[PDB]
Amino acid sequence: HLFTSESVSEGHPDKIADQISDAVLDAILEQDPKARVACETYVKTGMVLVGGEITTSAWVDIEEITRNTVREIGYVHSDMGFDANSCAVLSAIGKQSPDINQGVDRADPLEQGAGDQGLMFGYATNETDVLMPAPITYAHRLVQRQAEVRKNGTLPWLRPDAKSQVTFQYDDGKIVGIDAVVLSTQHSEEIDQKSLQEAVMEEIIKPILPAEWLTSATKFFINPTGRFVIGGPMGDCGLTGRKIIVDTYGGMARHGGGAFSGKDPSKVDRSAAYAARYVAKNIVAAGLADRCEIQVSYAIGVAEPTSIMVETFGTEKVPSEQLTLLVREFFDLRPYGLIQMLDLLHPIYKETAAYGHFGREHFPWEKTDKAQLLRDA
Amino acid sequence: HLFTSESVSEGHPDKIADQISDAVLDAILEQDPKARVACETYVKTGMVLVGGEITTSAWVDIEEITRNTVREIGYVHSDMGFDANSCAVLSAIGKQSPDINQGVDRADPLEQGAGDQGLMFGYATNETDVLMPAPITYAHRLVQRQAEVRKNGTLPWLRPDAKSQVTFQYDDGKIVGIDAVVLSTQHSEEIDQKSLQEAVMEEIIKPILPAEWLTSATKFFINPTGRFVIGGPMGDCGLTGRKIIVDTYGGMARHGGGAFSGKDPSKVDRSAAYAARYVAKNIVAAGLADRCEIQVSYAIGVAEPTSIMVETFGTEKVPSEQLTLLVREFFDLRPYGLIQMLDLLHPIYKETAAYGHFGREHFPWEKTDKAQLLRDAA
Amino acid sequence: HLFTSESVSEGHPDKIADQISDAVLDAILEQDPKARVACETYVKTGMVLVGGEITTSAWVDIEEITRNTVREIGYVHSDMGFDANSCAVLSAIGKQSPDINQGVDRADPLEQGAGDQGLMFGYATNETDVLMPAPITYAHRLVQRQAEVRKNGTLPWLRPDAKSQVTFQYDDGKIVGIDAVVLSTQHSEEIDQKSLQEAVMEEIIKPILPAEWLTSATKFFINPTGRFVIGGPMGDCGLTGRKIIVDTYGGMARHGGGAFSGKDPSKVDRSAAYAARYVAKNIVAAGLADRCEIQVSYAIGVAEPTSIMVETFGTEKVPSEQLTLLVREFFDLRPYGLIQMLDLLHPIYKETAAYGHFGREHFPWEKTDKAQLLRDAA
Amino acid sequence: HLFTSESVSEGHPDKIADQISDAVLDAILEQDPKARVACETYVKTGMVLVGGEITTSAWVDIEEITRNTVREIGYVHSDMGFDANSCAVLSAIGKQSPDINQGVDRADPLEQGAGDQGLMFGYATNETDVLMPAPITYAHRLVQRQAEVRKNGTLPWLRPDAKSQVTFQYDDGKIVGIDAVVLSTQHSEEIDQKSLQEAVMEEIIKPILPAEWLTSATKFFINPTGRFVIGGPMGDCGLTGRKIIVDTYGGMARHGGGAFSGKDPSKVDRSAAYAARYVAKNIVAAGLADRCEIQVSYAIGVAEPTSIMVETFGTEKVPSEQLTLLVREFFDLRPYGLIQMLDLLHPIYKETAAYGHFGREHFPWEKTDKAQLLRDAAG
Ligand SMILES: C[S@+](CC[C@H](N)C(=O)[O-])C[C@H]1O[C@@H](n2cnc3c(N)ncnc32)[C@H](O)[C@@H]1O
Ligand SMILES: C[S@+](CC[C@H](N)C(=O)[O-])C[C@H]1O[C@@H](n2cnc3c(N)ncnc32)[C@H](O)[C@@H]1O
Ligand SMILES: C[S@+](CC[C@H](N)C(=O)[O-])C[C@H]1O[C@@H](n2cnc3c(N)ncnc32)[C@H](O)[C@@H]1O
Ligand SMILES: C[S@+](CC[C@H](N)C(=O)[O-])C[C@H]1O[C@@H](n2cnc3c(N)ncnc32)[C@H](O)[C@@H]1O
Ligand SMILES: C[S@+](CC[C@H](N)C(=O)[O-])C[C@H]1O[C@@H](n2cnc3c(N)ncnc32)[C@H](O)[C@@H]1O
Ligand SMILES: C[S@+](CC[C@H](N)C(=O)[O-])C[C@H]1O[C@@H](n2cnc3c(N)ncnc32)[C@H](O)[C@@H]1O
Ligand SMILES: [K+]
Ligand SMILES: [K+]
Ligand SMILES: [K+]
Ligand SMILES: [K+]
Ligand SMILES: [Mg+2]
Ligand SMILES: [Mg+2]
Ligand SMILES: [Mg+2]
Ligand SMILES: [Mg+2]
Ligand SMILES: [Mg+2]
Ligand SMILES: [Mg+2]
Ligand SMILES: [Mg+2]
Ligand SMILES: [Mg+2]
Repeated sequence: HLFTSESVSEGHPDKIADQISDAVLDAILEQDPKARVACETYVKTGMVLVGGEITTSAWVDIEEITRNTVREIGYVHSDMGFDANSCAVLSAIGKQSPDINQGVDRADPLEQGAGDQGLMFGYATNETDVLMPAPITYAHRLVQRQAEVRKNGTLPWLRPDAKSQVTFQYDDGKIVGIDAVVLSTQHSEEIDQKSLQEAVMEEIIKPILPAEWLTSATKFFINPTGRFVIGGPMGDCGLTGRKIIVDTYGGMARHGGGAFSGKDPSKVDRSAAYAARYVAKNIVAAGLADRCEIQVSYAIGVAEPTSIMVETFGTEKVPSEQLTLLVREFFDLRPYGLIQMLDLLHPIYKETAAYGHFGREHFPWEKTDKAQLLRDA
Repeated sequence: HLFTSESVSEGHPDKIADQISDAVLDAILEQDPKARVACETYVKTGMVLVGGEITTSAWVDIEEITRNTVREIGYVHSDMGFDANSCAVLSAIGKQSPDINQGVDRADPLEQGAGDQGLMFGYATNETDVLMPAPITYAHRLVQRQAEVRKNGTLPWLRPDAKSQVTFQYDDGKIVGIDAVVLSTQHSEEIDQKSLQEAVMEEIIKPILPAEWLTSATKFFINPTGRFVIGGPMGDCGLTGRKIIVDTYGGMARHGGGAFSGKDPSKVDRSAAYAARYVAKNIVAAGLADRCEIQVSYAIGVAEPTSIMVETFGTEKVPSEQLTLLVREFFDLRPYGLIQMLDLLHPIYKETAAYGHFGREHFPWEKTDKAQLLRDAA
Repeated sequence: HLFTSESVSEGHPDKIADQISDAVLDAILEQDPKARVACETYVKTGMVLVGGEITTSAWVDIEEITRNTVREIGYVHSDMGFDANSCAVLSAIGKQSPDINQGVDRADPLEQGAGDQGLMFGYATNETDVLMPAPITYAHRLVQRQAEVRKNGTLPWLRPDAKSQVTFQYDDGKIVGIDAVVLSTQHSEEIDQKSLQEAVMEEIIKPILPAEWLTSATKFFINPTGRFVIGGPMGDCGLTGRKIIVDTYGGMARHGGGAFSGKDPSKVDRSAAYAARYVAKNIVAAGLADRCEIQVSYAIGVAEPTSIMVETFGTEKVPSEQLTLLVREFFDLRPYGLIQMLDLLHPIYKETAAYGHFGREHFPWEKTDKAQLLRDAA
Repeated sequence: HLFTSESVSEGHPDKIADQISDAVLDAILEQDPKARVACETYVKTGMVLVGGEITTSAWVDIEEITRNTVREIGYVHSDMGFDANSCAVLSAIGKQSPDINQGVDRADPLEQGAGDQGLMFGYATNETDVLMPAPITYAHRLVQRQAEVRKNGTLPWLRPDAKSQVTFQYDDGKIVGIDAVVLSTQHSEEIDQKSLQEAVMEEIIKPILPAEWLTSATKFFINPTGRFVIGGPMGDCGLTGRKIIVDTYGGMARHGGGAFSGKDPSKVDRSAAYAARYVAKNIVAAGLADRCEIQVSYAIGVAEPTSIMVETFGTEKVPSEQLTLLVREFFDLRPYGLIQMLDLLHPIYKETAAYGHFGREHFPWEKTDKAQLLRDAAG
């Protein structure tokens, strides 16, 4: 069978919004680790609207945070369709509803109730070194490489907006090759399409995709519209939380529907999904399964989860029901437990808002620190 | 194992946005079936912002469409925190990028290119009469029931914002029961929690959930914060395309990340996901599989898909690669082919923007009209 | 001849905007008296947009200030068309341009430059005890009376939005009577027009206007479209700085065009118009003229005014050249000096933003503490 | 004595707002001459918000009108701080309240009610050929000149945002000279202050201001903070109706407070101020006074003005009681009549939204076609 996963650069309008949302979250947490933040960002031709519900003792400069974020992304001139230095920054930030907060923050700190209801999924598969699905990891690297080539001036005619897509060929449940690649990138008007296609293939795609998976029958589509000068917020509206699949496992695993960026750890949409990646990775790391997918769910203002489910796809190396009640022993999945487990009350979330929340070494939910102590029990 | 799906009422802030987006799409398509529409809606305390990229010959009243939509949902008074008749309606609507239209609308009509790149999933499972996963269909019915009991005045203290969550117990791959239920609903200040919990238990949950699946160990969580007076856009920002899982299969199937509402059929994020539901359902209806999950993908401005994948979870009733072989013969999955297959150039999409896009008889992608022809060529 | 002036209530949309701008200003100055503030507010159905240029070390809660200000005004329910508790509050506040600031905050505070170029008028007349023109005085009193009988419950069907207008008859420079009165007020649907008109007459108009100026020839126009249920920002957009004649002299005197509200005192549009009122009032209180109009002008970044003019309409008691010299001697009109002269670096401005900036004698620019000095020096 | 007036260029943010509001009005009136339009515009860094109350059968492209208007003004690049092609255009346009409209559009068109209450002034003076005060005339000419030499490429480092101010010396009611001139203009970073100041002197100030009014005593203030690179909406919020003295008589005459731009002629704030200029100009052109100030006032939903006043500052050549009678005999100041008198139901307003509503004699309220009639009836 064929399988396909996509990713987007830091300049894609939805990722701009995600990044602004987590930039504001970060600034707040630097001052107020216990702040309640639900930051939703809307980006369109000429304007950033930052809104949502925040309850904090912190004082942050929404305008300067936003301009700085768009500046680092690279939109700094009207020729690119968007300029960090001259766009509108609007705030529509209110307070968190008192009807919600009475369910989260309560008497005993360890009794903290879930921020909301909802379902979250985690996933891990041994087919890569970082225990991630291959299609989404190489999609991320393709767009991450585009931004690095753009920023270090190797291809100065590049623009921030870009998307990648890769369609892998599988057999025996293992990678055979790559049947199709797509790399669409915004560009200045100076460069013709033929020069751009060759530069993308040589400088973007070949350094990232192992040539074994590439054949003469491997199909390539580079700016297949034939022109990508208009881009960023000018050609497409950007919204926080509209890339939740490229944020996670590229469609290789199911999703509960919860967005990540702009949300402080009290939101189980984020903190549970990180903890679900945490256990599913460790479970694989201990060789107890080849592939593992966890589903947890919560009720509003209720500490204990309402559902836990371990799925091994017929690859378990110990009975599945032993695997389930071992998750329950070595991981605390109540809201207060998620935050303690992963050391989450820190400004570490802007770095997550582009190129995937999962599969990066240093994230606390990526550490394989309980791998050994899984076997022993 | 236990599996959990959720859904939200038409009054949930994200669904308000989805509904406004598709309400605008509908008005446009009624005048201009060929319009290019990408309508993104942002709703917060006191305001609706309608934005996006539209290229159309149609003239529509964004303000009145929006107020009328919020009216029908039920926010018609400041006591509820939001009033269709006095909120701000802002428009930030631009034109579609010329660099994209040159890849969609090109030369031959049947050589039309995909609206974007992306991946889309479809799904069907025989475990319900409408071939949908059970958790998401009963989730949808719980909030759909909440809106109907609110609107016909049986529980007049109900307010439009509501959510449901059901935890099903599976084993043998079959439904054992329901281990947990959640029904959070916005309410007037008149009624206390005990009275509300009883009324929700009696008028909401019991008429909808088969009593067999309820035991006495079945947990019930009703307004578990203890108060749900503040609600709608006042308590929670609402955005178009932020309920893509409750829009589809409640997490039972994978998702490609594409939102549906506010998008005209030239966006493969919508029309392909509808066509993948179409083929995955008809495949099950022909008895060729018990459960079937389809993945297709496209490259922007390219007619033919870049990937097709039929996954039957080991429940196939014919060889797997003959099942992929037949999808490619009796279904045209190029952009123009999707639209012809399902007759999508019609104002039918507002009805989809709440209570699921899948599992409702009348949608063109729910017809079981190729079921027999798939068993023939099998 | 006939002369007409108008005023508007604290609930008129433009005055809502002025009051929010100056509420924000006051909140900042309480923490940072030397803040640079140019706060512009836009109010329309369902939303308040607070924008402008602010450089300050203060932190103020724009949302809470706005809601509290709109609450005090009385818009607290969707039936009124606007609700302080559920409207959107958006911010678009930037920083003051450093290109402007280097001209204002120079190294030497004594050389503080004018915050902009421009011209400003001050006026006084011994026609009333507070040395204001009579038409604007009584126009303010009518809308202040409307607000009082609304707020104290006398006429609870009144809504916050209202306007007044009075046409006076003059003969040989003296008021002889009132020729026409207009009073428009928003109201609930519960009251019919004829009953409203009688109540406005008895409770608003007759207690405020002197009876000896009202005759059988006086025309009274009360809600003369026949209906005023829709009002506030729903019926009419409100913007800061769009009531500058109501704010000053009601058309009796000239105006240089600069708005007041939302501006810190380094904006000479505000501080130099207060100073010009101060010198005009003190000239008339000193008995040196019956009527006095002062023009002053500035260049941005320059301390010394570009012009000063004293106009007394033939009423002067000492030569006009003497009066102009007395103004130079007794008043500092450089920005540093006038801010110190009037003690302007305090949170005193929200109070000015409805019912007129002049004629209320606890304002520092209304003190006549230089009148005896001027009478002596002349 | 000294008297001062100011003006602003088409690129000043308040004037950007006035021009967008009147461009919207014109686009609507081209399709629907009887539309009810109250279009209010707010411009700040990166965004234009077009709002207000409009009832019309026209459809106009608000975005395209806004972008085209800002392009014509000259903000077309982020280096300038504002870009017509990449700024946000938001709409918050509602409908006119039917409670207002039932008072305006009554069954009998002759009984058309005033769009609001309010007071309006008109003014004329034989100080200049167009019968306007000299200070606002020359202040307008300075910023018009700034825009001209920016636009024709003479001084290409000029940017659109600019302001002027002139202080005239009067002696016995005549201009004797100019005491001070202010000219502030946004500019690119490529030019230094002293070079800019000399270029502004030579190319903007000296070709416009009479040389006999400029002496060694005249003070010249050119970009007196020392830098004006940040400008336009980035430096200063723009709002419709925040230049109403620049729009009219530069402070020489009184004002009733109503803004002009974005309003259709049923708003007497605009149409009755145009009418008041028309009757004042015709009185002075008829030779019946040297300067003349008219006040008119209305009640909302009422056709007959609540007051009319004729002030001639002692310069009248016939009794002031007779002048007021001539005004009532020769001018119709009811809303129906004044809209007919000045033929106001046409897309003519965008042109008014910068460089002043008065003094430009192709406008219909600038015609002196009643002066000879007034001259006859007075004797
Ligand atoms: C703009 S498209 C979606 C279609 C759009 N909403 C419309 O109005 O039709 C979404 C993404 O595709 C990318 N994109 C935009 N223009 C493109 C072009 N000419 N070629 C390839 N990719 C493009 C951008 O990263 C953009 O965010
Ligand atoms: C708690 S959530 C998201 C968290 C929120 N953004 C915050 O500020 O923390 C809000 C959503 O859940 C529902 N909700 C809001 N308040 C609720 C309450 N007291 N009890 C149960 N559900 C509530 C509403 O449908 C609303 O859309
Ligand atoms: C909150 S900060 C002051 C913090 C700063 N570190 C200090 O104390 O000097 C004030 C700046 O942020 C901007 N600002 C935006 N919103 C503001 C708000 N509600 N209150 C105060 N300043 C605001 C203004 O441009 C203002 O100059
Ligand atoms: C609404 S009117 C201005 C014209 C209006 N914007 C339109 O669309 O025609 C301006 C002010 O007049 C007052 N007003 C509103 N409705 C009124 C009514 N029905 N009768 C009398 N005055 C009214 C309110 O104070 C309002 O702010
Ligand atoms: C009614 S018109 C469309 C004309 C239509 N044929 C009719 O007669 O009803 C559009 C209405 O929506 C509002 N509107 C919003 N945006 C508009 C726009 N760009 N152009 C004209 N009207 C607009 C106005 O209140 C206007 O009355
Ligand atoms: C920006 S200033 C007014 C006060 C300003 N809002 C503040 O924050 O202090 C008003 C007008 O003066 C002009 N202006 C802006 N910057 C200027 C500068 N550096 N020098 C001279 N004039 C300037 C522009 O026409 C601007 O619209
Ligand atoms: K208005
Ligand atoms: K006078
Ligand atoms: K300003
Ligand atoms: K005069
Ligand atoms: Mg998107
Ligand atoms: Mg969610
Ligand atoms: Mg949401
Ligand atoms: Mg998508
Ligand atoms: Mg107004
Ligand atoms: Mg000013
Ligand atoms: Mg201004
Ligand atoms: Mg007015």
